Amino acid sequence: QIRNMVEPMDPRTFVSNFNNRPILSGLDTVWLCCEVKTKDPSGPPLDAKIFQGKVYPKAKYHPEMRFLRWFHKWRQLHHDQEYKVTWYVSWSPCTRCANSVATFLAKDPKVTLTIFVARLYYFWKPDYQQALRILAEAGATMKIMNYNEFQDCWNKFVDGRGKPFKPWNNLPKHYTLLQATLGELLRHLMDPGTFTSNFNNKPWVSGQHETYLCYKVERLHNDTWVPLNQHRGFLRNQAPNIHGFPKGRHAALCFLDLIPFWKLDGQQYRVTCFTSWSPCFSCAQEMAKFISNNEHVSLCIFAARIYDDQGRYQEGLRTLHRDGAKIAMMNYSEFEYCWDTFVDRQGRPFQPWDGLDEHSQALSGRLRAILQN
RNA sequence: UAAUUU
Ligand SMILES: [Zn+2]
Ligand SMILES: [Zn+2]
Repeated sequence: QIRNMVEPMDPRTFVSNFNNRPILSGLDTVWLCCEVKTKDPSGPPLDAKIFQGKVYPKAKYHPEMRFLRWFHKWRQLHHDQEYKVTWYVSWSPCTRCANSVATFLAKDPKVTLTIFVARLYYFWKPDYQQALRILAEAGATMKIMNYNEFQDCWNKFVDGRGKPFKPWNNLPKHYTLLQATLGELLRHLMDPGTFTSNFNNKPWVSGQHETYLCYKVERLHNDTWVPLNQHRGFLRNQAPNIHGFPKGRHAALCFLDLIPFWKLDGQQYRVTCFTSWSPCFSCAQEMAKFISNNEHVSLCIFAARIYDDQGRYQEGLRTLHRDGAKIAMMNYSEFEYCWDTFVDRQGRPFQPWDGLDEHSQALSGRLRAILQN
């Protein structure tokens, strides 16, 4: 049993080190809770361990490297078989550890590794982004710890004395910022079937209401809009969950959450989102507030379909337009751009669905009628 | 809280 395999850490140690506030000073130690399991999950781990290591000065003593050494010796002492390793790490790997683990995984196909990270270390630095991409390309599955992973870590590796895990304030908001940033820096691409299903602009027949949203940023330079390749990606709405957002968080609000997190300077920026549903009234109100907030940012909203929220959505779109947002229905060129840019297309060109242009024209006429009232 | 990497 795990509590017999690990010496559980102090609750104060866990809460202070795994707090997922993305920008957090003072934490000079990395913590790593790991389980080693067989191909079959659904058991106690073969073994479990807690490693720690000071961030500075010697990366050779970071817990990732302590794990590699311990796991080498451990595998010597147990009958060989394929292993599934899981880490909960308080900080994501530094460039040296990311490269060492990537080398280890690439040279050993019998081992697969999943890394849940509480916070992203130096996510804004190109070297760290590149090293995490190298780790991903070696096979490591990298994810941000959410409530379930924090709770699992609490249950397995913390001396909670039977008390349940108590989430700190803003755990879900921090989670969404970090997950979007991880998607950006790993350059996650949308699944092609997911894109085609959600961005088809014929009248919607599915019972699902979900919103997918692709985003990019441009900077004004010498009177020309130039690309800002850093902040490009996609996201979706957060369905309601009492451990996350109890009333949900719509895709447009998650998008708005991202913009201050980018820490844009005073230059002129044009932020564009391609959203499968036009925003509901609440989303449009919040976007209008943001526009009134950040004059150095111009919003361009392209929508695949018009979402009738059974309420004030027309007034919402009119308010958004009145406040300076560019709102347009997506036409062929916008769909093709999103296919080429955000989708895991694997060389395949954009294949438009039936009636794309006709549905675009109908929806464009509807949008024009809404905005002219 | 943009957070000491030899
Ligand atoms: Zn390291
Ligand atoms: Zn909405």
